[PDB]
Amino acid sequence: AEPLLVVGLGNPGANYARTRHNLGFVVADLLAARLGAKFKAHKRSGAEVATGRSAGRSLVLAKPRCYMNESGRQIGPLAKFYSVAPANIIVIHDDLDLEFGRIRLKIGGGEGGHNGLRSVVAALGTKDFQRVRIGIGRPPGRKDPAAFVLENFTPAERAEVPTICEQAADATELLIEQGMEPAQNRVH
Repeated sequence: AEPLLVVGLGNPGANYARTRHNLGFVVADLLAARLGAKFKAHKRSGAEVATGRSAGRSLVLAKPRCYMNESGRQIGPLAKFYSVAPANIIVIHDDLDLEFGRIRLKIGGGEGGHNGLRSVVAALGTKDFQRVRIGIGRPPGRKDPAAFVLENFTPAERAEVPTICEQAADATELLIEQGMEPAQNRVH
């Protein structure tokens, strides 16, 4: 299909930039840095975008600018704006169901309790869209991941986040360049 869109999820505000639920943004910024682009306001979607290309291929890096719950209300207009089909949309996000640091790639599947993802699946009218899942761990047997995703990483996890984002950024580039997975080694 063609035009490409990479969306990083997260909440706004400098106070949320470091939280576990903002890995998508961090990886987004990382990719914008890589590829030498800066984010600009997108009045058609309300979100901010960065444009450039990874190895010859046209990209559109975006970050929503609203609360996580409303991700789709901006993403949907964004995919519509650039004539971008779901199969070609790639959303980066923290995943409560994967071991901290473990990066797995897929199209379809569940949202893993991610409110930003439900919004996206709701807005695009499909679950078929590519995801760069980045494990953050999960509160222990029985519940409340919600508050957990709004916490910053522990100092221990903090020493690893930079490396995990570099790998998640590479995984994205690979997806775009070759598809499927084989970047899923075990950062168990």
